[PDB]
Amino acid sequence: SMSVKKPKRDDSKDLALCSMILTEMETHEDAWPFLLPVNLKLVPGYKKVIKKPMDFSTIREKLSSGQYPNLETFALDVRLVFDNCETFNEDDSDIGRAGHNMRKYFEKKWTDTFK
Repeated sequence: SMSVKKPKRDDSKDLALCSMILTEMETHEDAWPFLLPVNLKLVPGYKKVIKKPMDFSTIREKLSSGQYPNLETFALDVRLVFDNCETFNEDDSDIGRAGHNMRKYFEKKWTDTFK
């Protein structure tokens, strides 16, 4: 509350650390469904169904331009990528499995770097 603060967690490396994580996601062999925005002209149903599209290259551009106010808003957008994937793709598909695998890969890196 006013004039009552918890001890200051050092957040000075968060930017760099989220950038490293994103690099590691980008270079994963199962990243290919997530690297670029889904083409809304060429994928029937996507524009209507997925209200907030998100992909790795869009997170990179947001990150590099100071559009994440803190590391939680960064995690929210990564999770959005996987939640979108789950909404549109059957679990038993290459893309569906890719999203599961990447969500796991991310959640571990996230816990290991910050928790």
